[PDB]
Amino acid sequence: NDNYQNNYVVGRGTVYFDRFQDGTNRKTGEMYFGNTPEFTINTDSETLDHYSSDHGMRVMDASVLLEASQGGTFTCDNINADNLALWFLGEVSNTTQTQQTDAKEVFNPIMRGRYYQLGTTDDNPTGVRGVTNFQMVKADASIAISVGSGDITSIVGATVVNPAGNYEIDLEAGRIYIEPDSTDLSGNVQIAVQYDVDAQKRTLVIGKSNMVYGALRMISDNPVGLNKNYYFPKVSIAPDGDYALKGDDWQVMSFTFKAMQLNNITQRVYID
Amino acid sequence: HGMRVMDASVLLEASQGGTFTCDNINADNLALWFLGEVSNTTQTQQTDAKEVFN
Amino acid sequence: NDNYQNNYVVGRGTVYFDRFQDGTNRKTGEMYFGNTPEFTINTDSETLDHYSSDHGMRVMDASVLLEASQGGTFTCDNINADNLALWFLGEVSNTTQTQQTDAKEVFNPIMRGRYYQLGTTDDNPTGVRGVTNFQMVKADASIAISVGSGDITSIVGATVVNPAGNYEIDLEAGRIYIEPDSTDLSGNVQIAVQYDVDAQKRTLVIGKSNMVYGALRMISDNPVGLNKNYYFPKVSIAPDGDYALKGDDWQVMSFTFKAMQLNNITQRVYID
Amino acid sequence: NDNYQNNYVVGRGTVYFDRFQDGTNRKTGEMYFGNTPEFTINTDSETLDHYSSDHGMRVMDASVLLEASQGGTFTCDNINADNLALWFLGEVSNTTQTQQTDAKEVFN
Amino acid sequence: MISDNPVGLNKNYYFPKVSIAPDGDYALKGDDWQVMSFTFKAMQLNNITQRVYID
Amino acid sequence: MISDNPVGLNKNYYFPKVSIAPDGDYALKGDDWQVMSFTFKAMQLNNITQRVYID
Amino acid sequence: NDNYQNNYVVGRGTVYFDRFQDGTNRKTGEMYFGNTPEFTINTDSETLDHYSSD
Repeated sequence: NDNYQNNYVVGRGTVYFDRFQDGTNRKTGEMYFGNTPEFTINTDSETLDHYSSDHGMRVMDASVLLEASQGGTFTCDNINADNLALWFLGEVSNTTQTQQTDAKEVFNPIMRGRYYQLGTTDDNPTGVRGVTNFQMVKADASIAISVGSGDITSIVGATVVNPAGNYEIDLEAGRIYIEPDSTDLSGNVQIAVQYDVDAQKRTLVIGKSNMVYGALRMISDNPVGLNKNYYFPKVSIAPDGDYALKGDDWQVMSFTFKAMQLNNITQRVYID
Repeated sequence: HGMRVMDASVLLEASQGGTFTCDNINADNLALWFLGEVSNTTQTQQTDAKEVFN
Repeated sequence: NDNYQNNYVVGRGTVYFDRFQDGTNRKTGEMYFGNTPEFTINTDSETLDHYSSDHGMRVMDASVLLEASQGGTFTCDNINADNLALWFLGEVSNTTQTQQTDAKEVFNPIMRGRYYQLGTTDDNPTGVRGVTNFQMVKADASIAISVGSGDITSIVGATVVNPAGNYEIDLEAGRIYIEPDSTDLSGNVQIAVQYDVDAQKRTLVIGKSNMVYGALRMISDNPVGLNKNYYFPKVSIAPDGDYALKGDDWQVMSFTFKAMQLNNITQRVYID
Repeated sequence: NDNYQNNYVVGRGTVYFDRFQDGTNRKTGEMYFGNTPEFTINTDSETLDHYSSDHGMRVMDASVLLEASQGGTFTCDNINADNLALWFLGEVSNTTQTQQTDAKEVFN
Repeated sequence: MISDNPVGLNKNYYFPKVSIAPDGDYALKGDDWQVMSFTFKAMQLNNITQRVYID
Repeated sequence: MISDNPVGLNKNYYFPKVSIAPDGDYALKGDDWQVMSFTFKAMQLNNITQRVYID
Repeated sequence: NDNYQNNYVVGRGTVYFDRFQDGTNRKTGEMYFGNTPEFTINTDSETLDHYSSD
């Protein structure tokens, strides 16, 4: 016997991650998640045994371990554009928009009392932010309108719509709200518009569907225990659970992973 | 070599979806919840409408 | 943007129901349930999609809705003879009993300390209520007794039983309780009785097994919101859950339904 | 419309039971359980419908009720020799023992 | 979902094609206020535009 | 078979001569609802009109 | 290559039949069966080939 000294620990540490290039195993640089409120490591280990058939009832002659899937789940509270690329399995795209003038667009079916987004194209699919000079005219819905060139006040069947009591626009997002009580836009009426687009740098997170491989690392600085840090040479980050946007608590993103093996030499988990 | 060594893995599907509630109850949201359609009609002003309950 | 005004609502309203005649679709008149403490409408909607097999892994090319079963459950607190006909899947029977005299009945096996019901016939199967003049005699159980006519004090093997210390009768229900310590009725002893039946109108709820079709309607008068009322042209009322008779809370009857479709024109749900 | 009067109820009552003779349907006398603290009646009713196959997706053309099993559970607090015959599925036997002397027995 | 967050750097979501379906139950009478639980499932519009666009 | 398909571009079939024969069994009593399984075999009416016409 | 649009289908339809008079080929009027829960079309096609012997 002896007077023994245990190693109690409270876990506090940062979690790092570096993606691999697509279809290869080259690093790209470890990113910083943020404050991860939990970081668990679980193991599902099924076995396989053989009960002997020479004496006794169900005597275990030999057993062996089939698999031991090293994995775990974690959440994170820092929400930037970079972690949403991992949760939505997508990629950050830092683009701009072209400063164009006289951008013309048609809305053929119209119910009044409905929002409308200006400029849903293939270049900027989520919309156009920044509108300088807005003008629109109305027409009957049974007439097909060709706005291939020229102004819209000069085309046939056009009637200029007053800006008061008929619609309402904000210029920081380019959103048209047709009024629910607008006598000029009642009936079966279509609308052709024009607007001017500014130029600013904007960020999209285009959420495709591909599994993201990479290495995981938790450097820990424990406040009461002898600290130690973990390293996973290859995991596969997948989204887990739900991502509740609105509520009372603060928004967390629950992740999960599954530690694979990089090659025939380097193994799955390295505790330093 | 080995017992259950993961040589390669891949993602079959990733179903992006979600649920939400709403508290504003008008005639327009009930068309979405009941999978139906709003019908704004009238009734004909008729007189001497006769009906039997057997 | 705008200053928007929501439509908040607290639901309070009455629930109506009219049965159909058996094997047809004719109405009979909407009954009033009572205060229904809850009335829910749920929808189980399974879908069917087809993942594309030309590019990508599990890309949804097209999806469609197989079924959308409009249905719901509700409870009710008003317990009369009319709602028990719906919960027990039966039918209210408003009958009478025939005012007869000298009604004679035999009880061949007798354990003492047991209740006995007078007049379990095919006309009034639950019993006979209202007894005027009760007399009974005892005999040995090995002797078959024929009480086809005449009084019972004059038949063979008869011994008149004293009313004190041997049995006990209430006349409002016609129930015989043989005393647990009665020396006159100990052993293997049978009993033949006589009694007189009064005449009063009585109500039974004969609980058969048939599905009850009908239309459902909830006219609502909401105390804080813009009210609106529902109408189901054909549902099928079925009993749901349990009906706890004794306890602390007040007795509720949980129902359920499943909105069918009346014909090829009228659909399943009409919100006004 | 009207001023309606509901029928609210708190359930308190006694529960009676009379056995049948074995293999027959003859009564024997209703016994008294005691204070039964609960007495519920539940119904498990599965149905059978036929979705039409001429127009639409899963349009209920006709439905019908297969079974409606009327049943229930209850407890009881009075424990005598008579209710234990029902719970243990047995039978009360009121016997005696023979007054004998010099009863000899071995425990090996 | 255009969001105007009271404490964080706000951002808005866009789904090019979903399929709104009713979910859960719609309790009419009770104590709390009536809510309608919906659900959706983000499909893909064509071979170019993908399922989710965070701006 | 005139078809009115709920999700696809509908089309209808026409067989100028078949021979209806009973097939399988016709279970009278049971749990499911009684169905009658038929079968046929598309013959040819003459030397001009063929066996199957999809419109 | 292109952005192709398939033709997916769920089959729902009615099945009609008109008898012939006995020993002839004259029509008599198409009857309505009812809801037919399935309607399959199968083809048994045996072939005949000749393996070369040169």
